[PDB]
Amino acid sequence: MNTVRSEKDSMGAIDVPADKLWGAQTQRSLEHFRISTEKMPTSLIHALALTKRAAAKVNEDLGLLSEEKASAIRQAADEVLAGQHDDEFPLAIWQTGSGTQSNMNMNEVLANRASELLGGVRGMERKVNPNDDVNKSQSSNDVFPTAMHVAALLALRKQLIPQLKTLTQTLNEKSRAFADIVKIGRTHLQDATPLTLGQEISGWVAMLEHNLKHIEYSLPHVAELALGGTAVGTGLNTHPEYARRVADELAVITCAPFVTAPNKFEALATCDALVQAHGALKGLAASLMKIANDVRWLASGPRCGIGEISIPENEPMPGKVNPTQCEALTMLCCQVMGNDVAINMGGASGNFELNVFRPMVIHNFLQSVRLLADGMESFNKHCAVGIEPNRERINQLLNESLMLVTALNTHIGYDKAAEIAKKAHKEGLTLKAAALALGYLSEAEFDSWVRPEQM
Amino acid sequence: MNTVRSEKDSMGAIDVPADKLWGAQTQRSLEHFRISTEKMPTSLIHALALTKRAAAKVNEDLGLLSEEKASAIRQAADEVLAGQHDDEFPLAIWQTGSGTQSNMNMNEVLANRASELLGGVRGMERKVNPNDDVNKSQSSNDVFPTAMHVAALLALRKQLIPQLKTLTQTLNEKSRAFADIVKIGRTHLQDATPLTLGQEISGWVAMLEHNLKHIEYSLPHVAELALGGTAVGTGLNTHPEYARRVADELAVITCAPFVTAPNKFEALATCDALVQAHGALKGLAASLMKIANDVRWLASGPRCGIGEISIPENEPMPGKVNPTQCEALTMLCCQVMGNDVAINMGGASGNFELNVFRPMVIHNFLQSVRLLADGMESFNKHCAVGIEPNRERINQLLNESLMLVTALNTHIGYDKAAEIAKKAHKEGLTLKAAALALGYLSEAEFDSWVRPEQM
Amino acid sequence: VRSEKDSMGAIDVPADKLWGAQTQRSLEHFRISTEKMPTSLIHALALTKRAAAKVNEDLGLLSEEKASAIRQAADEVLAGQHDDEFPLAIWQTGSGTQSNMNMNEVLANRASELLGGVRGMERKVNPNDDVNKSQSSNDVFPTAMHVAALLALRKQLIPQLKTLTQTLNEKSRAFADIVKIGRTHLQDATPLTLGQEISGWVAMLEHNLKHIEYSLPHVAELALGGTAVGTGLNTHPEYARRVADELAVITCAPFVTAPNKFEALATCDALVQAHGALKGLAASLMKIANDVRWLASGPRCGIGEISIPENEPGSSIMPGKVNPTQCEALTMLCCQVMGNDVAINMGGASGNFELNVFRPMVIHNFLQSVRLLADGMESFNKHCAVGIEPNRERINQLLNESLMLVTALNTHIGYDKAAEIAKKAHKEGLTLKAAALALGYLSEAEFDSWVRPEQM
Amino acid sequence: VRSEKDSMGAIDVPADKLWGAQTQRSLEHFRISTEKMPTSLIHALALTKRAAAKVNEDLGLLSEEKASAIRQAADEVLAGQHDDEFPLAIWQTGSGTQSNMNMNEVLANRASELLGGVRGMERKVNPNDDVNKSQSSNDVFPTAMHVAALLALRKQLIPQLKTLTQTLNEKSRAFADIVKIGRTHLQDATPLTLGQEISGWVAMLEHNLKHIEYSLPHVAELALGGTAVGTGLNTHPEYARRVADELAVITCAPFVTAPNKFEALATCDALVQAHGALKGLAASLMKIANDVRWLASGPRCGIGEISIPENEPGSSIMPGKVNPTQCEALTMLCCQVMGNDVAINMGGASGNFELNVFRPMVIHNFLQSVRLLADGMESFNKHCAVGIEPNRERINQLLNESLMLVTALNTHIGYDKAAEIAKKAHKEGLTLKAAALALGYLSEAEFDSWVRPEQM
Repeated sequence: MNTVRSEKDSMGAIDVPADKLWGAQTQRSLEHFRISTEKMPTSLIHALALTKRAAAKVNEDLGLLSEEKASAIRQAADEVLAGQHDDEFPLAIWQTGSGTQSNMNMNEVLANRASELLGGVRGMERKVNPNDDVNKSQSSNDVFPTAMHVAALLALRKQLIPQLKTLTQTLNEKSRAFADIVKIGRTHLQDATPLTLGQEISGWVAMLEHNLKHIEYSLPHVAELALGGTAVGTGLNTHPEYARRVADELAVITCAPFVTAPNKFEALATCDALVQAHGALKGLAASLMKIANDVRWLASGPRCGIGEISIPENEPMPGKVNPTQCEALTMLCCQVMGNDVAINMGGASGNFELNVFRPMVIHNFLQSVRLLADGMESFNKHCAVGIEPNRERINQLLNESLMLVTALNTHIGYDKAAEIAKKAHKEGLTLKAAALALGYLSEAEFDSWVRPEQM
Repeated sequence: MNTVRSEKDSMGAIDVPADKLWGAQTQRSLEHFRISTEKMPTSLIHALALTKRAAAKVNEDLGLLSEEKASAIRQAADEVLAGQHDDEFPLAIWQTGSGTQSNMNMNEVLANRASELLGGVRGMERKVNPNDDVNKSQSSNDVFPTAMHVAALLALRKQLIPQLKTLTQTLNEKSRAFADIVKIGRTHLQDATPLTLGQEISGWVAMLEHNLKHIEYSLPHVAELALGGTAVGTGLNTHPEYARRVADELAVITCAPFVTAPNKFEALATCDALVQAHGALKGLAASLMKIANDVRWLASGPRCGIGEISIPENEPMPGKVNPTQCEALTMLCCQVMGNDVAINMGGASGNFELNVFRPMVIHNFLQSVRLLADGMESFNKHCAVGIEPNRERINQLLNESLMLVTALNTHIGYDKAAEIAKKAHKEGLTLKAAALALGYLSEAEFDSWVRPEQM
Repeated sequence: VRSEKDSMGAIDVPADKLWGAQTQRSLEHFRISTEKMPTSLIHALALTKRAAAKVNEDLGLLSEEKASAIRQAADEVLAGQHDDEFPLAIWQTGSGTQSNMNMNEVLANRASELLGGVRGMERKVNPNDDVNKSQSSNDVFPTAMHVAALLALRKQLIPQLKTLTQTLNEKSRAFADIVKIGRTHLQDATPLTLGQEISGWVAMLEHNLKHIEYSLPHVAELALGGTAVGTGLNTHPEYARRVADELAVITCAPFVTAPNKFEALATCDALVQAHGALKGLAASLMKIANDVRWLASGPRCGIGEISIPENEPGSSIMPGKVNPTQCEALTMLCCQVMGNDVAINMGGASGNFELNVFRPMVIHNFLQSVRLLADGMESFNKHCAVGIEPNRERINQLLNESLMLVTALNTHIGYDKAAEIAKKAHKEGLTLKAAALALGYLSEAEFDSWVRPEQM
Repeated sequence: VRSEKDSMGAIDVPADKLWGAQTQRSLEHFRISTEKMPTSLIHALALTKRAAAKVNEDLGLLSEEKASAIRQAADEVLAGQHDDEFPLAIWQTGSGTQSNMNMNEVLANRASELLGGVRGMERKVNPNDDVNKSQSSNDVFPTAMHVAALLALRKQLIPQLKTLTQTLNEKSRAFADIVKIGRTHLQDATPLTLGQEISGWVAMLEHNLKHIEYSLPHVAELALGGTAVGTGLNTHPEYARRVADELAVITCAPFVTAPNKFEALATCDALVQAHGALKGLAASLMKIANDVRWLASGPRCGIGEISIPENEPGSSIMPGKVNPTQCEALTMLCCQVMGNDVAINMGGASGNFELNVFRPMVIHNFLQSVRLLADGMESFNKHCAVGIEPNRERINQLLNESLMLVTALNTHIGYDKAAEIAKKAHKEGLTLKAAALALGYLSEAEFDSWVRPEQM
């Protein structure tokens, strides 16, 4: 729409597209921060709306906001949550480090929309004020950190954790099924003593179980909300019960154990909870990286690789099955590792009463949660559930290896066993061929003595 | 549009939305790689089209493609370049590590579109084939790396460099203007010997000039194109003149010094040129980080900070002017540092004949180029061009410092000078007050002897 | 020299040294840089050998004579008697096989002497057959890494963290009544007490402690008993739990046998995770150190709200210039921990099948970070934090110089009017009061009674 | 002990040591970890003092007697006579003030003895007044950093890089005729010669060399002469160029005076950049090392296309198990360089106003990376690369075992038919020929004449 609407702020009047619900400040920012393409994530946008919704409810309970104005704001917020205004937040991540502009973006959209809900119009003659009504008892300084933690905790709890548990269950099932399949071990990439495929996969399982616990230990710190500290953490200009009540309201509507941060100065001056929580994520990224690599190497082939297992072929060189799911997963794992550095740099750069590296920190954090959750979901349904062992290939490899000589020790002694091993290795023979060439035992004895199942 | 079109590939038939120009493979990928929100950058998409356009022209010149089919493909490519099909590439960055799926995405869109251009229809009865016609003489393996370098070089040359030069010119102008303004130096954050504001800004200037040269040194390696190496770099299934001709065509249509890579094995097996080029970028990120910080600290205030300079107030606590432009710039600088780690990890993970961490590498690389270019453009026009010195504040600071005592040495000796310095420091006085209290000189002599302009 | 030998033949080793043929061979094959195994890792490896000897003896696998000799030789390493006996570089075999053999040879040679025997090929104690009994480099090195890591965190890092926290806690309490100007985006903002600001530093350190403590249980899991590939082939069924108990006994740390030996050998997951908590602490310390040095900047042209002890001599003619050296040392080592994290992440992500072979590098970085953080906190504490003092005059001067206090006037005069004097003060370069009085909007008496900074 | 003193008073220093009061005071204030200044940096700092003495003498600022004594003392440091005289930790003042004083005191004390004088407060040469004449820690440390950096890259890193390149170049030439199976996404792909594959490694190293060479000119710029804040206050107008010339003369490296002293003191930009080229080299080496060890995996259940020298002894009963130890050492140090880059980036981005105070940490990481890469290439070269040999039988077995060769049949039989035998071979577990013959689509003679792998 070409038609503009004149809105204004302390700096003056500016044209805003008539069909949009934002105001003067959102428009100024839009024109001042034309940097790249990254905008606020939908999960962050919704957490911002949830925060405003909680503040409105509590402001009402304290008699700071009229029931009508408060219910209108609460209703406009629900529409945002319902995904009806996704097009109303055009601000880039690369804005003011406190996220002030996005806070104002939400204030204006909810003010203009709540006005209409009250039978009013959007624009300078609206019924609900962005600052006085929607931003009542708040500050960008304590609102953005609160929205960051709301989004972070819900994404970990609702997206990440469930997917982690599912993959764990799948691998655990595979572990039990392939428990009797003995295969050759590999240390340093060299042939080593045997182990069952099931024991090897149980390693992947335990890795995932351990990761779940570390992620869980990081949750309580993220559950601490900064809401109530206002500008510098002192809580100047708020009701003494506000902080506690707003945390309770949030916990109630989200069903997540949110609590008000015991120390508001720590809450506003740092992103510590997120720096630490992401530490657990880079840990999971390292574990997934290893699992994905094992999968693609074990499935490499079909003729000139390892080929011990087969994975589902998901897209259309006959046996050439590229491990695409493993490639997407390993790629996003590198991404999480980089995001950690950006997060650490931003987290270590706080100055005095406020850390102003927040949009970047939440941008990286929520991306890692999406990548990990979706990555595990994809890898699980398109690869993990269909992993199958190539029994013929596994057996062939076992029998062609020199690593089984050890079973001859108790029968013919170490020196003769080592001799057979040396002969086979020098002559390019199998242990059985070398053993028979030497005449140290019959084929029947070899077949009876070397049972890889007793490894 | 709910209506589907049945398309098919080696794996079978699949429904594709009737209103879209993609095919069966793009549809399968879409459904298999539902991971996060990152899709191919527009600059990468256009570079892919440019590559296909060059291959078509050359295939024609070699009599491998009919003039009509080749011109149709060339015309469809131009529409992509014109921005008419931005909605035709829905594939995530998190796909097959070779970028095979996006290569196929371009093949199908151009095949279906060129068909229509020839009076034909889109779908299984199209006139132009994705594989046989559009992907003629190519492989995803050598096409994606080529598209990566095309995008990379053009973004550096057309976006990054020009903005760097502009900021440099602005600071250079500011350097000359404030050449006579003496201010107090700061080492370790402590008051130090004086220097002009202009000398201090000249440091920023030289930093930018040096960065320009490093970025320039990285260009020739990025200019090397992999096109012609095909699957493993041997150039199997191509015309002996192909590689050279396709590089010449690209150079001609883009006006960039593109050359065919002397070693195709290095070109396909690694992202080395990009790992190195990004090294120069993380260097510029470090330099910009320092310049931005100096700017915000020097402008901190208005009463309780340093306040030596004033910057343009771009948005609507009277003198409270938040350095938002500096905050956006410092944030994106951390981002570039993280992108470097993700890039290094992907670049070091090649295996044998092909590196399969490409989409992630180009995703991070192009983001850093956008952030740096746009960041400098924004910082320059919304801050750098309006930097002004607070002469009164600067002078006040100079006169209140103990660092000017050194000018008394040649007149009254070191011991008396050091005595005055100690008195002022212990008693919280100014050098002049301490000097007069002691009676070592008159105010007229002090005013004549301590001339900060001769620092 | 002396002549020792192995399967590849003989090689001359300096007679005055206790290491053998394999250590000598490695010394010539891995001549990379100057980094060697740190003492804490050498001790952990010795402790691991000591525990293996006791258990092997208990299981009737080793003779009491040999077992006691091995433990005695091991106690001498812990006592610092053989530091010069471990010359191997960090940059060796990814499994730490070299260092495992270096310990086996040194321990076997010395254990021979202790038994009336001699060092060298005539020795009474066999490095492979005796000292390395029931073990493998694959499960021994990872065990040594966890022992060194858990003990370093418990005995060095945590105590120093607590101490620094107690110190900062005393300071916040002491300065609970000093009101100062707040700063957001580096700009003047609303007031807060110096004590409140310091309490933020305290809360940060307290949170970090619980974070570090959450990483300990995974690091306490030992690989010993997993043997070559994790199966435990060639070990007594009780070996794994017994050696874990023994180690817990002699170190007084809660070590346990890893529930899954495959995960224990194929990865360095516990350290990748534990190090996550450490880089988190590094980010926090960086912020604290920066606040301190910025607040102490000056003496005349900075912020100068606090003073810190001057530890280094200064120029006679330049009194007042006190460089925040401890802050510089701390910020530098913090950048180091961040880099160490990346190196560890890459190694931790690079395991293949049954064994991760990036171990010496991983432990090298991990132990360095613990060392840096522990000593860094101690130094910063004793040489800086304990001596943080406020420059009360400077703090008040800035407080009464800012326009931020105009908010108190709003409750006593219309927003626009209160803002009016603020505009004048700002534009004329006057203070809030001077502007208020000149504008005739109030008297000195009522102004002073309205603008109470101690009431936030 | 001996009693030395400074502005803060006196302090006892061990009599058998040449350092003074400030070094002794720092030794007690900066007790952090175990990292000290590396020899190359100590030498660079001595060289810097040597050059400053000659120039000061030439300008008539220092007496020939004192100037020559200072240079002689400096030559003794280069000769390794005083390594034990520099005990200061890396984790000190961000400007490297301590180490600058450590050198001044050691040099002054020794220069006194050299002049018939004595060490201690009775010395004839003053550390501050003489050895540090016309200088400042602010411009001396950055200069020492560049001297150490440029020389390390030129004398150690580059020669080793070239050598390793020449070796790999010989190998590719030698194996130019050995056809092997290609691998993309880890899957069997079209053929390429072993020599072509190795040529990729060569091209990578050659590109890295030009990249490293592009970073040298910026590192060659010296800060000496900028003095305290970059203005050059208290220096003779020709001092900066003269000392730069002197240094170029004695080191034989192309050092020049930094065009802009403000950029030189306020940043570590040249090293942040130069290190970018180094992490690039680290990424390349990582890939090369991984290819080598994967290609040599086995002996029976891996790829086994090549064999590499067995440098460490092995179990008698386990012949064939040759762990790629040099590859493990190289991959580990590569992860290290990546981490070092992050630490340097953080320090390089943290400068404030006139001086960057994250220097000791930056140079600590930079010199370590050069050290790791240089020694790493040497070790990998002599102990691995020179001995890379192909397992021709294994290579052919895999080649004739893959279905990838069916492409040659297409030109002699319809796509679908050629694909038909491929389907059967794959499904039945047969080879291309066995399937082709069993399907009766051709005879052994014509098959063998059509499938020529040596013709790509």
